[PDB]
Amino acid sequence: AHSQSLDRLMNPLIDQYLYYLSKTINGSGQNQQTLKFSVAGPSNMAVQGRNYIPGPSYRQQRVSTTVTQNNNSEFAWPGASSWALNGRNSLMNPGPAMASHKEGEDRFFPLSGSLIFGKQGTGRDNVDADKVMITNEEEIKTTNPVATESYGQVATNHQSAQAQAQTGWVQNQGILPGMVWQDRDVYLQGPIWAKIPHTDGNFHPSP
Amino acid sequence: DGVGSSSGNWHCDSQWLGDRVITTSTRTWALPTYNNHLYKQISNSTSGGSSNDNAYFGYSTPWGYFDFNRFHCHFSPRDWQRLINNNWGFRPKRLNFKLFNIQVKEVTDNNGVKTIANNLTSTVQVFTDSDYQLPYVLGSAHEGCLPPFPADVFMIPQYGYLTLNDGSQAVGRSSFYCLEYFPSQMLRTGNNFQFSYEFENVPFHSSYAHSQSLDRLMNPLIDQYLYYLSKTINGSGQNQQTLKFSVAGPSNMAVQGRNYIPGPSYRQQRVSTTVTQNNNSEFAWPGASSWALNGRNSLMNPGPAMASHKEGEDRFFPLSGSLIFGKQGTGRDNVDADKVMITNEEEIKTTNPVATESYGQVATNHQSAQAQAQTGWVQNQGILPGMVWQDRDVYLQGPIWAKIPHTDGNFHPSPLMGGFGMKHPPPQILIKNTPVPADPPTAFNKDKLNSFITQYSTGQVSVEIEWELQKENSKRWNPEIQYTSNYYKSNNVEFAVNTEGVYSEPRPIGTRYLTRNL
Amino acid sequence: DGVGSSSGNWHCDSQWLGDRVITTSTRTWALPTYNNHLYKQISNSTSGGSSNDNAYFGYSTPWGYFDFNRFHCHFSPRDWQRLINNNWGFRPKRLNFKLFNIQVKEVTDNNGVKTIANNLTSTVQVFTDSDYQLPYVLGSAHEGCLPPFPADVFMIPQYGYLTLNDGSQAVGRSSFYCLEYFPSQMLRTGNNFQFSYEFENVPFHSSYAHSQSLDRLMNPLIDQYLYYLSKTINGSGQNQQTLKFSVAGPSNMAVQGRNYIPGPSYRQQRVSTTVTQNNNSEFAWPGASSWALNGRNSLMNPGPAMASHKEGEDRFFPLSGSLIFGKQGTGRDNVDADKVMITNEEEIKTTNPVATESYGQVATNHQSAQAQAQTGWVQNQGILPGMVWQDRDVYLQGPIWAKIPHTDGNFHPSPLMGGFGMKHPPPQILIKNTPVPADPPTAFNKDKLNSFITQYSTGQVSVEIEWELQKENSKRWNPEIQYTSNYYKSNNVEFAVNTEGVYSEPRPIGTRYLTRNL
Repeated sequence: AHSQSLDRLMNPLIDQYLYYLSKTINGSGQNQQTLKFSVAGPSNMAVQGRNYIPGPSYRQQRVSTTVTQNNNSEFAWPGASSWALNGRNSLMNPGPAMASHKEGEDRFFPLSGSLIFGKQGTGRDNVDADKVMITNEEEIKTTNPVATESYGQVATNHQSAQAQAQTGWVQNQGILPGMVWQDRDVYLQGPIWAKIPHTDGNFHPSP
Repeated sequence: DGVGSSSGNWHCDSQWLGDRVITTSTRTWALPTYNNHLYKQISNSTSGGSSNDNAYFGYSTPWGYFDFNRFHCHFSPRDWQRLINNNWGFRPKRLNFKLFNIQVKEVTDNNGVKTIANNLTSTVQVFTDSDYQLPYVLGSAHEGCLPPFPADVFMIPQYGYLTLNDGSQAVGRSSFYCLEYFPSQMLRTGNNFQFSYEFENVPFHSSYAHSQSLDRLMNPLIDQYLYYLSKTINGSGQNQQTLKFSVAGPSNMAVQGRNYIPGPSYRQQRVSTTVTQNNNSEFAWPGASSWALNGRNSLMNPGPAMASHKEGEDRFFPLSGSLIFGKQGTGRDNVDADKVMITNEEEIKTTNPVATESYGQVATNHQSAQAQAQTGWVQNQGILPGMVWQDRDVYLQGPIWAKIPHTDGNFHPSPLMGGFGMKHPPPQILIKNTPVPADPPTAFNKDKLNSFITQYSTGQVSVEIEWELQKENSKRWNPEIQYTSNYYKSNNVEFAVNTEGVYSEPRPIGTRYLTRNL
Repeated sequence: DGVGSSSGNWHCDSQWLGDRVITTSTRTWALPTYNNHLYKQISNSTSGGSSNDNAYFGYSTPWGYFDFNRFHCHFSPRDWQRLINNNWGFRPKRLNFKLFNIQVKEVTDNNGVKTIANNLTSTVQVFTDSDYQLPYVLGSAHEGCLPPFPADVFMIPQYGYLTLNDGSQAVGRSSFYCLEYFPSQMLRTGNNFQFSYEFENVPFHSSYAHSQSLDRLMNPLIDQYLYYLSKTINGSGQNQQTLKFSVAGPSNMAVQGRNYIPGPSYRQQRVSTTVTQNNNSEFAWPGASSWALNGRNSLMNPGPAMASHKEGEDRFFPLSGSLIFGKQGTGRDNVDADKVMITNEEEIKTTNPVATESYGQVATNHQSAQAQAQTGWVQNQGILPGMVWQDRDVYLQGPIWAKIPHTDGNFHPSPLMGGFGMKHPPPQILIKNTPVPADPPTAFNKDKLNSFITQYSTGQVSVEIEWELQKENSKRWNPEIQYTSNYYKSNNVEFAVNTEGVYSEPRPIGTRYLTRNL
């Protein structure tokens, strides 16, 4: 695992010599506008600049092992992230390696984004949640985004005196130069290798 | 050796060979005593920290470190001008570091009067972490660098690191590093320290612009042998439908086919340096592009390198997508826009999309006799095979390198802020002056000694780097753009000292003037 | 050599080879002046001592000594975890000691203000007692050890010894040792001391538990070909007597015959950590197992290594038979049970009898038609040929070795507290800073000079030990138990520094996790 996260790479004692835009509003009231800048420092992290960013994400639906917290409906197939190839919708099982849950919340797991193993003598079909073995990916929380959460947020429009700044959600983010991620973990029950299909190109051909 | 013999000479010169530069520097440093020889478990809960995005947990150490990795440390404004005007690219090769002429001083403060005396037997202990077994602070661009002007004496910054946390609490994977637990070299006055380092192969930083854009790669005289769909409508009126095709040619460019496409984009909010053109509201945090990691929203500072503005409009800049430098004597907080130095990224307009604009446009739906063709906007585009981009530019004030985090995979590990990413960057040099305790009590006591002598040390550092150059081969006819000092008279000289003795850099100096063909 | 050249570098690392470990450590020490350069004949009559069991007589010396023989001195919590999880046994091989970077300071206290100045000509004198001609203090587990955390500065403890006495008076066989009467090495700043030592062959400490107990050594599927007396009674009623025999087998174990028996036992009193389950009275001294020597009752602390409790009952522990450690900042006297760290011996339940229970039961009398068979309890059992036991376990906080007293005979001279018993342990290093007298009077005087300069010294110690390892060969299928840091979040990190800079070890760490077959 990693003993420090990706968004804390920094000396907590020292300031940065780079600024950010702290205040866009002079004060309350009309025609109050100014650009104030501030040194990014230990007091306000998460606004500092940094050389690297977390790995790519393809969002999964969140479903809780606690029964009542889930919705009452069939969202299994309909509400699931898929990828279509030649008119066929292939449900997206284990996709980009992503933290299964955030912080200390283990109640939920990604719909299709986790490995599920059966226990000994487990039935074939309609097995209860206790007889399956659900795998926990949380070791990668440092370098990888959570599977059930948006990668980030982007501005939709140009602001102006008339137009307010509006930002939309990034559900999937393919790559950016400067991204850093980790691969999905290895188990006793999991496969040792795979075959990289013979093709013109592939990116990071780790299964 | 001895007290009365100097440990080393001052060597500040820089020698320009044909393909290679060697820049030596020498400074005077002063090292205080940090944390009273303690490790204090710093966390947000110590002071404030009421926001989860600002939560942190870590340790502060008595040790201190040398950060020389800004460019102004190793280059004078003239050696930088000579560099960027005559050369297409560069990169470091070797590094050599020296500590010498160490002096350790005792301070006694009594009745408010204080006498600084010299301790000849005291030591200072310094080690380089070669195996990268410690949290690497340097690549984060924090203050504490060797001053840009060789006559300044600088304090050595305190070392400290952060580890995992849940809020302010420590998670079981948190690590604690005792720096005393490493082999170090203990130096008295008359001892000197040195080590050498060889940079691993890094691609040349490209200091050039492009003399032609990415969407004009073509012979303007000649047509293409490939067609496009020019006309989907026979004429006005009902049931008028046809597919007409046309040769893509000089008359209608931007519809031609082409082998390559611009680099990826993550949109930034646009904000104008003119005050009234901006909106009246607080959009700074709310309207800013961020990336969330483990429930924390990390605002996205310098992201994919992207043109800051379009065409001849300099009024605006991306909210978080540009580097901002302070001028000399600039305040800490709520600084006006005139005292900050905003950096201009427009040199990459050719290969890169504008930071504040959409990458493009995509069709939303299938058209039909009933359904009209509808297209949505692409705010972010990750990559496509066939994309081409350039990295963010290098400055005098900006960082030289960074450390590529050790991980299963990374794509194009060039630092988003700038410089040369390296798996094994030049190691951290940590320095501490060893504790000398005050008089112990006579009767033995189990407890550790918390009373020490107030003390500090002083010396000189020499840092020489060997750089590899890529010379301009250009066959261009007309003259290049170069970096100049404007001739008009002024009260002061740029990149020169003030009347009070203050050294100030007037403007940030990019690396990209010379041009090459795209 | 000289004042301005360092005597030695700081070397704290530890290198893990296959069969061997080498753990280097380096600390900073401070040595005061003890007893005003005097030998003061300490005895109980100086203060209190109204009980004959507490009677003592001895001498206190100005000298001081290095005690490094706890385990936490030489091992970090990570190097200990790496040790005990991967290895069955270990033992020391070589030892190497160094003193370097010595500094001697003069203190002048006038008008309450005090100035600490450096004496370049002063000496400190240090010798190792190689021939064991001095009373050996180290093996008694007294405080004064090298701190567990490398960043602490520690005081050197005062040396002193005890001799024979009758009450507080001195018996004619009492010995007096003048420490000045030994050859020593005098060191100024610029001198360094070192010596090497080779541990004599000691059996590997066994760091393992047993995967099967002593009373189950058997094939559970198969019968024994040996019989026992199953039935002494024909049936109920008068004159019903017969001898019936039965094959000892899986149906009735604990009646089978077996080749070996558990180790010896000396019973301890049982006391519960739950308050109300203990009796209401003072049983601490009165109800405690002791051993009397020459009219003195010496309470029996850590005696034969014995399982502290039985089965899944942890509520209770033996009165004096367990090691008790204090937590960080624990008071001296009348400390509550939560601040002490009580050690758990249950790993030896297989080969050893429970400390609080009888070894067994024996017949008291001969039965007959008139006399019933009567059996008494065995409280203590010395030895029997065919017994098998194990030694008490090793910890981070516990002593590494001891000195086997020189005597005609000893049985299994492994220290009752723990560690490696040795006839010739690593020698004592005694250190003293030589007296510098104040100005003598002009006229000659017969008397010795009682006026000296207040003075102390400082330096660094390096202690490296070479350890020999016994690797796990286990063919076990299922996974072992290991030592882990529990993952759950907490305000602090275990075995890490506090917010005030205090280093604290949360829990005692035994050596026995891996298992072997009995």
